[PDB]
Amino acid sequence: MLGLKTSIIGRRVIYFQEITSTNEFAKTSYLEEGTVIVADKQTMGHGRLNRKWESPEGGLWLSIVLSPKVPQKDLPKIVFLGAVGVVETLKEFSIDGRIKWPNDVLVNYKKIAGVLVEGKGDKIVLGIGLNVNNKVPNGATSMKLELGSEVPLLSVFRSLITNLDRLYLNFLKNPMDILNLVRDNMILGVRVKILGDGSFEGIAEDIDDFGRLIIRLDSGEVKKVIYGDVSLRFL
Amino acid sequence: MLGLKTSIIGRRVIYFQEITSTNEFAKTSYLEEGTVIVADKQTMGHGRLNRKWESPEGGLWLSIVLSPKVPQKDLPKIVFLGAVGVVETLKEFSIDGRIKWPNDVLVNYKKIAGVLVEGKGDKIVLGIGLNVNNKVPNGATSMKLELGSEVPLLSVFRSLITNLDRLYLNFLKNPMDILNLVRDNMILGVRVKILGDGSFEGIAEDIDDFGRLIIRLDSGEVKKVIYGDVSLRFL
Ligand SMILES: O=C(O)CCCC[C@@H]1SC[C@@H]2NC(=O)N[C@@H]21
Ligand SMILES: O=C(O)CCCC[C@@H]1SC[C@@H]2NC(=O)N[C@@H]21
Repeated sequence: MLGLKTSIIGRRVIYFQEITSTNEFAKTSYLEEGTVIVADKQTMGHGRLNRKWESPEGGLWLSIVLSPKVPQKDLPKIVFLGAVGVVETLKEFSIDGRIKWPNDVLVNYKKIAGVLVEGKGDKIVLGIGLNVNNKVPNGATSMKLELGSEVPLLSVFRSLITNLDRLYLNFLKNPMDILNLVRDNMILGVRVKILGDGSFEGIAEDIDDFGRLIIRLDSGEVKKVIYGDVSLRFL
Repeated sequence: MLGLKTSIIGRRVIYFQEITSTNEFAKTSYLEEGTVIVADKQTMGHGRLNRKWESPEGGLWLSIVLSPKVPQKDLPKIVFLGAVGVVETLKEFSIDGRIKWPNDVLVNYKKIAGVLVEGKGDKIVLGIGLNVNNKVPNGATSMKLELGSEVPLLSVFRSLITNLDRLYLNFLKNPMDILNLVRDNMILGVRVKILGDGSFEGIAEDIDDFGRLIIRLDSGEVKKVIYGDVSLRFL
């Protein structure tokens, strides 16, 4: 009934009134590339850094099965596909979404969406949680709160899937193109604190050709942060 | 993100841009009760009389997985649940559909929908094909042709799933109720011909408690037509 016109992402869509986690279902089940798993609510939503993700009714909670298997080097860029897709959709609704390296989208420094990519071999699961009309925790915001009015959840879904399909098809061809899009939509030029094995502060200058965050410490030392067990905090 | 509020039918929905047959997929895949399989188009759609069923873009092509298992002979009643559900949905859109025993819905004697039930395995698959905005064969009709305007396919889907869930939940408790609903919406009191071996003609009087079509031949003989391979023609 949906009439999706995408090439890969959205070939099939599995909808649930309720699910434990779309990412877990997608990782576990035998699914074709491009299949989207979406649920009205998640009872056990998962975030990055082993944090839980509140997923009440009203938000967009989905996961997409991908099997890019490009050069091992240009693979860790899948997270950016999700973040950029969300930013483009937000702009379509006139909301100023900006990317917080490596996987968050903020509006006025408040979290409106998060991306969780999980991969085991050939299969890559791209999870995206976007606050639309749902209530949110402190430190977060939603499309409804930003616009001051309810937004048709299905319209957001259609827009996002369309953007993601386009970004993904181009990523298979030109893997580095996404980096330019991230750079143009990422919060940079401000001081940040990097939390990992210890911590350090500096100016988030840009992302390099591998998607690493480039930080300039006050001493002038340049650090390159790799996506992984590391978090970013704005000062 | 569809936000369905049904109890059983529609707890999960699997959408396909293209599929061979929603009934075939439902039969050969492990799916929980209430799962709805829907596709924009079918490349190998089929009907009751082991015939082909045109399933172009624009129509509503779906299958529902059921596992009622009421006393075992309220089986032909499942087909009736599908037919009545369609009739109720059509009424919501200002269209008067009537049932042609045992699985077709006609509008002014032109076919607008067909129901195909298959109990293969121990699961029962309820398939429904409804002409909405798609081109239709000569002699048939569609919601678009009846209303003179395009009808939002998802609105039809939501309406039908809602009606079917209600009808099914009641069927599980009061299996006999569907019979009077069928009788009140079925084409009766007209002459028909039963094709095939031992063909005969008569007046279609009503359906009995087993869902059999009761025919009064001109001789006064009363025959009971069982639901299955049977082919009926209006005279
Ligand atoms: O910002 C983060 O830390 C990532 C959050 C990712 C949330 C989404 S909701 C859809 C998918 N299913 C999950 O359990 N998590 C992701
Ligand atoms: O009128 C008939 O003889 C029954 C037609 C049933 C058509 C539907 S379309 C959804 C489902 N998938 C199929 O292949 N057939 C049924």
